[PDB]
Amino acid sequence: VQFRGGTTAQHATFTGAAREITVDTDKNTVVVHDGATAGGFPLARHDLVKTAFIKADKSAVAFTRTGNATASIKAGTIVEVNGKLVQFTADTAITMPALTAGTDYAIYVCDDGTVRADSNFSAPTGYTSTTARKVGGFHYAPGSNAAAQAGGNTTAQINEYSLWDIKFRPAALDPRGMTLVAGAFWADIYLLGVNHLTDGTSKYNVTIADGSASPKKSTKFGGDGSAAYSDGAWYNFAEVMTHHGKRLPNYNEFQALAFGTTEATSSGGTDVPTTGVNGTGATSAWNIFTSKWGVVQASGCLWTWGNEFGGVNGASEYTANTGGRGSVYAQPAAALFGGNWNSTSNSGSRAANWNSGPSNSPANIGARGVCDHLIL
Amino acid sequence: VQFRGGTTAQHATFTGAAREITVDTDKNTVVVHDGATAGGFPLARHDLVKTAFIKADKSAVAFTRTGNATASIKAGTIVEVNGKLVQFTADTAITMPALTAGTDYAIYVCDDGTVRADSNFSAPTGYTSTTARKVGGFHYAPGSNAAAQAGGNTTAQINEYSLWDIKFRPAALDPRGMTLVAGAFWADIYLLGVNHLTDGTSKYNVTIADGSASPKKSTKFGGDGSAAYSDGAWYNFAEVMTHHGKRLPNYNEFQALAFGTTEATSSGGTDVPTTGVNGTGATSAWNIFTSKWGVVQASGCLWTWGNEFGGVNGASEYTANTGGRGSVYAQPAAALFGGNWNSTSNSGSRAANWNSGPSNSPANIGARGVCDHLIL
Amino acid sequence: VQFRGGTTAQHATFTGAAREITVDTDKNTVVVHDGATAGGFPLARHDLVKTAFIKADKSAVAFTRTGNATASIKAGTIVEVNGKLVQFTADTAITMPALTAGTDYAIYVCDDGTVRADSNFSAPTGYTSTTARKVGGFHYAPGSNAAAQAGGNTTAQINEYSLWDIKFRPAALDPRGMTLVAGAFWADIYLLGVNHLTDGTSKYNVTIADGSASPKKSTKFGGDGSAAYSDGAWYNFAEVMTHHGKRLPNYNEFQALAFGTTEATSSGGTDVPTTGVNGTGATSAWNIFTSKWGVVQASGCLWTWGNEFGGVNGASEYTANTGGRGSVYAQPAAALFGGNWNSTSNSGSRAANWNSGPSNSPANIGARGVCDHLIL
Ligand SMILES: [Mg+2]
Ligand SMILES: [Mg+2]
Ligand SMILES: [Mg+2]
Ligand SMILES: [Mg+2]
Ligand SMILES: [Mg+2]
Repeated sequence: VQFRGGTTAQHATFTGAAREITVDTDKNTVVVHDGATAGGFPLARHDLVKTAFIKADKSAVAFTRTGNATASIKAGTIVEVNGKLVQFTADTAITMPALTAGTDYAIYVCDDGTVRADSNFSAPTGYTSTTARKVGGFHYAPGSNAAAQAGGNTTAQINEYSLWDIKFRPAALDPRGMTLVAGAFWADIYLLGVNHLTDGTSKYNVTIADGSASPKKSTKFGGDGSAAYSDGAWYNFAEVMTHHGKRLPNYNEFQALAFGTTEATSSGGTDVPTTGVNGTGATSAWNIFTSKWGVVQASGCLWTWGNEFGGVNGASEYTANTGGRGSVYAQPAAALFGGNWNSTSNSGSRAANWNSGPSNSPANIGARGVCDHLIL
Repeated sequence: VQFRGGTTAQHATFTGAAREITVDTDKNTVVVHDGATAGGFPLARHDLVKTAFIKADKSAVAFTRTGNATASIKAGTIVEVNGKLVQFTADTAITMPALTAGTDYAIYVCDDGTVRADSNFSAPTGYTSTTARKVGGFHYAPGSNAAAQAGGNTTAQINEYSLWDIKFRPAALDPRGMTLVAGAFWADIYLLGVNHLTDGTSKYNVTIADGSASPKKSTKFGGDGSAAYSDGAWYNFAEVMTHHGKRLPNYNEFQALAFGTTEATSSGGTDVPTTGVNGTGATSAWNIFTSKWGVVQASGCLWTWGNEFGGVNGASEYTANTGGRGSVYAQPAAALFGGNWNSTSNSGSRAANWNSGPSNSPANIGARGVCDHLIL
Repeated sequence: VQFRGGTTAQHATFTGAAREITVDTDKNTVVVHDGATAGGFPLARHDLVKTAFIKADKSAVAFTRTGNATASIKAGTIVEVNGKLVQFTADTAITMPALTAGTDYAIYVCDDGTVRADSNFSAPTGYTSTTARKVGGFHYAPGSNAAAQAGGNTTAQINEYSLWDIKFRPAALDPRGMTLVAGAFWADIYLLGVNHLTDGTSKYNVTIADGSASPKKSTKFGGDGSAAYSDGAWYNFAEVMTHHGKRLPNYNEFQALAFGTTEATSSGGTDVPTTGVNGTGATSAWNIFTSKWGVVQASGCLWTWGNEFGGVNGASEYTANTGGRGSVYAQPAAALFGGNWNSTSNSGSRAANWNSGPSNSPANIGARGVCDHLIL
């Protein structure tokens, strides 16, 4: 059985009968007629609404944490996947793999109507990237978010604030290892690691970048992937954040992201070499410094450079201290936030030092990334 | 009458005839065939294009102010509402309720084809949230925007710059009580009120938050909804803005949002207790300080804290003045913008004081919120 | 031949037979039935998916530079244009006009399946804005981007980083003359010109705005379109940037956008009057200062004002130096970045001077705009 048809040009001056259906052979679609409107009413092909992802609440993430190891996709969520229309009329549980402390997971809605998480960010086990659509993810932290203002524990669990979807997420290209602070912006859960090109900026249980362990040189700014910076200047850490679509925090962002940490308390000892791990000779465990949003080592471990200048100035003469990229005159300090392991009672969510010019490279300054919250 | 149909798998190898219409029984949609392409051309179900909202000009708001109390939705606006395609081929009047000075209104496109405003932000009177779709809103201000640089008047009217829609709006979750400054970013029409949890940050005829009338403690940072901060430090104002998805202005934003105010002039008297209302003993009326964008009390009434540091530093010694959240070293002032009622000829759209550390909490400093402009 | 049909209310209780197709006469669409679900499964009209623009990779631009004067639209790109569905299953060459050094081009997808560029931003030659849909563009630069840190050449060619599309672009309303820096944010290729209202902020071979040649007064802040500012204070440049949906760069942005320039080198001579052109008496050619991203005269030519305050303060005494818009107390310097033609070895991608208050207006300070990267 074939229906009445013709080109779009033939349809343009065609007022059919009421309830007549024809086929536009140029467009390969149906045109409905009403016996009055010339041209009729063409229907949409599926090609145009592929990649459709609709949520009932566009200003909230698509998933809900229901327990330490469990989560659900929300009701009224519709996801086009592999030509199919997969929807969830009620809250539906997400099928989890084995969960391992300090690991990021992707959530997929598959063409068979199921929803599931996986450590693989191309495709979940038993599927391909065609039959399973990556729609979001979360971080499975090594410890809880702070319930009050005394840090958290060492019980691994899903960080509820780390839940992102493809329309509710970090603006940074890579959303992994980040958490949403008070609904306003995202922060890296972990301090920047040396090997941030392969690991991303925010990873559990890696060597922390600082003035004595400089980060890998950005491949977007002359790095080859092996080379590191010679030191931990503000300039270098800032460059690394730009590489990853992030920036260093300002004071408003830092006090927000670090809230929940144990205030006026430092790690103690002689160093904090590693993210999410007790420091060298430390008197407080890493989890003492977990913020309400699951920011790990949020204060009292290492200063983070900040994206703000002020305080003590350098010399009022040109000083070539930018790694060979010009000189500075009356250069103000770049902000340092949080305090370090040796700061005793000066550390906190509002701890700030404005005595270091951006060229300084001590062992006790690293960096934490932040970025804008993106709704699509 | 029933049509030839099968599963998607049966359709995959099926190359029918030209102008053949079949039914995919898995997708419950029509598949047009051309007698050549295997699989055919599946058509889109309506579920995938619910929440459709299309504007002719995506880089501008969907509505136009046509007078003090009237507005239209723009031609070429298509709006899906409860199954129905509602479109406006010409500029169409919005049905208005009684308009009350200093009130925010929501605009709805209803399934009967009408468009109407209402002070209720769930549903207009005579409709529900299902038969009426909130697509935007505006602020009906207590006075005019400034036509030049001498403030405005006291004739209540729609603020054209306060018009927002669901794809042209403040990035902050709550778009109410904000105005678009020079197309670049949004600013709170009103200074922050004490009771901002219930009122939002920007509300007419409320008590202003300052150093001697601290804002309600953010419920995202340890507040219970009843208690206020112990004082009105920069820290607390910045936190309140973060809560609401906003920030304090920088100097570039402040001069823009305040342009149109009466420069080098202050409210006079002894206080400015209330938004959108004359100050206590004021020698200038409140409307003298309305900006071009309809920012009320934009200068010369109360300083706003700013999101920028510099100027005079605190001691080059660790100072525990952050409300118990660490110490600061060589802490630069946080900018103050605009001047207060007591600032005589120092006030204006570029008035700035950089002698106040963030720990200061005076009766003459409050806050005004800003946030990014969001196009979707 | 007419099909069974009725209103939407009649369709509500109607459960048809499997594979039945009726016509909703209110919606003028087809409803597929399955013999169980009441209401059936309505199909979408084409009206709801007009403006459809879909890319395989939504986190990258839709085009690829394939040579100095050639480019292609990417595989998997689907564009609605004038009723048609135009798709490119493989990388498809863009038809180019004559390309002229220092010119912006728009890319159009047309309703005959062709893709083409044109210097005209309303429609390409041989088409209208109805039969040709503007979906992006690029800058054809007067010389290459920097391959390393010695600037670029003077071979006119497409700047790969200046490629934008309608869903991958500067947040600023006008995306022309900008380039994407490290995937993170957009920068003006050229320093701000005097005639920025008609030219945009970023244009080749125009007079550069600075303290001795003030920019046109913004028409959003009291300008008539002919008058220039009384001087080139920070305030005026910041206002111009706000007008165009941009801002001055912070330190993190400046070091990123200028990377690739010839470091510790200045233009020399007595002046740099013009964008993309050798300075007056210059000892280094303009292209020596082209950055990796194709930012022209990125360092060593004129200082840019920055959107950050610190360093040397003005008097701790109210000073009326804001052009009649209030007074400032302890005003910190506004950052200057890059060095100017007379800065010898002090110039570079991290050159900074914090000794000029915002009220200063010398011949060697101009401005460069930046804005956020927008993905839709
Ligand atoms: Mg270390
Ligand atoms: Mg700043
Ligand atoms: Mg008060
Ligand atoms: Mg000049
Ligand atoms: Mg500063």
